[PDB]
Amino acid sequence: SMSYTWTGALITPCYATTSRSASLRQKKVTFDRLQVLDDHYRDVLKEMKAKASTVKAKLLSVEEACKLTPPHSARSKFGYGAKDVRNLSSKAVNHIRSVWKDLLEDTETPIDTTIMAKNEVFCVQPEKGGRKPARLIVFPDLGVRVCEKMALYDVVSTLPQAVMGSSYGFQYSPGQRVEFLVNAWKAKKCPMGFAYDTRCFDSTVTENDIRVEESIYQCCDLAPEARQAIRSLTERLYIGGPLTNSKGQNCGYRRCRASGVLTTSCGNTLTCYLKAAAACRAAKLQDCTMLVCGDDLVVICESAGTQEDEASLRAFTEAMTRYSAPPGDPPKPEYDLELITSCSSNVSVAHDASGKRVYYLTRDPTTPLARAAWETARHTPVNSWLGNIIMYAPTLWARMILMTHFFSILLAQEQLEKALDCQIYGACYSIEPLDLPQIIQRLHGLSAFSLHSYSPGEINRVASCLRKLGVPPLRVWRHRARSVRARLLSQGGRAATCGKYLFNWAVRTKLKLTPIPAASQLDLSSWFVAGYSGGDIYHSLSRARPRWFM
Ligand SMILES: O=C(O)/C=C/c1ccc(NC(=O)C2(NC(=O)c3ccc4c(C5CCCCC5)c5n(c4c3)CC(=O)Nc3ccccc3-5)CCCC2)cc1
Repeated sequence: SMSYTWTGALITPCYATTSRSASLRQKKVTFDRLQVLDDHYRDVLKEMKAKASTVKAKLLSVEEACKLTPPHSARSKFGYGAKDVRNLSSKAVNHIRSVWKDLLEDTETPIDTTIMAKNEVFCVQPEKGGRKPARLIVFPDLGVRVCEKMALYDVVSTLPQAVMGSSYGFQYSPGQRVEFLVNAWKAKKCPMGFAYDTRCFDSTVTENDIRVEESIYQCCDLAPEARQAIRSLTERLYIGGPLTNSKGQNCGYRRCRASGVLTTSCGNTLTCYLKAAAACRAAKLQDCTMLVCGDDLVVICESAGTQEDEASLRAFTEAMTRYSAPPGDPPKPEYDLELITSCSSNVSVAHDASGKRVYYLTRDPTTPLARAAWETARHTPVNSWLGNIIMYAPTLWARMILMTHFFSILLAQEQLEKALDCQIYGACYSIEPLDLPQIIQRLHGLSAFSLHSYSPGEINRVASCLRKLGVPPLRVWRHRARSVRARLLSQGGRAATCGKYLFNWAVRTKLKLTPIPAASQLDLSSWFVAGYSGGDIYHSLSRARPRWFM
């Protein structure tokens, strides 16, 4: 069937990509899907189902589901918003209950969704190709979004790791992911790797793909109500349904993956993994290691020679294509792990304070920097700068520019202690900038505060990137950080820990850094469990057993 059908009603709103370029995107993501399954696909599917059988998932309470709702979550069309839900307002609660009862009783009626153009901020690039048409966001009403959590949050948290094991991308902290890739690359006698990119993955996702995904969730130990909810949600929401613009007008219909549902990450990860595992077999790739993050895929296998490797890669692509997962740019085999780019990241290595090698993830800074510039300019609700600080803590750019710029701003506005909302693997997080050292130590380790000996290639990328954006050079940043550090130190408590640890790089005479004792009390049990992009999940950072001297 067609991924989408349209009435012609415009996608209305509520550089930053806008609702103007929405029509250009619509044309790309709209097509009939052709899918042919085989025994390899069927086999891998049964192996996945067997691992799912071991999962037991629990039904979440209305209360449990509510607390998971982000405070700025899109308001319901039934007269309540995120605040009411979180507060367990009698109105919100009663509607949620009715929504639930309706999933338990109605098994066929399509549930309405809202289509919107995501206003993501990207850099002004006049050189290469074209100014990217805006990504689409499809989502049900807040009450449905709450019911999704009751029935499937435990499934989407537990099941992907049970099924995929170490191949599951979102189970890893940045350091863990790096360690996984390095060990896998080292594990091969003669390693070869590649990244496989799918052209509009969400659109290539068929209704059968969605039915197979439910067939996996149905292997869990579920409460009969959870079981029904999943059945009804698959039929009425996940396989497709009508599209409505922000102005209440009917836009058309969907028969592919909805980008803003709880099952988007999980479902996409499962689907991609299924197809890829099957395609590996079709291409006869030897000793495969996969790493899957939604639609993003990386394969590290044993090389069989440059000509053979290129051939098996075409084989893989042909199978993926038959399964309805064709590529954007066709895959290229790499024989350096640093050379594999996935989720825009790439492996780099630096040295610690004692000279030991340290692998870390990096990326080109152009987009994180431009988005940060947009954010300093206009008060955005959710802050990419803080997420990039967390994710790319060991990187040269995050330390020298992001940390320096934003810490001086919080000093100026006397707002170090004020919590901010940022993103980690699709989930929304409330984080106090004063907790950044503890968070960093727990996701990257002490070395993150004392990395040096950066590669000439990374230094140059950073240097160039600064030049093209009109950002002062790295020496200017060292001067500024020396001051930011001085001010943070003269404030004690967490502020001085930010000074000492985050800005140890800016001082010629480096301090010996010992572990932060309060870092152990940080509960990050919900942090690197799973991916929830479009999932509408919120976690406020909490601290189990606080000592007085802190
Ligand atoms: O010695 C040498 O050889 C050179 C020295 C030198 C060169 C330039 C300066 N710049 C400044 O002082 C000012 N800008 C900045 O001190 C500045 C800081 C961060 C900036 C950022 C981002 C960096 C990441 C965090 C968010 C802010 C951008 N731009 C920045 C400019 C340049 C800018 O204006 N906008 C953009 C646009 C896109 C991307 C980045 C930027 C402040 C007053 C006058 C302009 C200072 C010294």
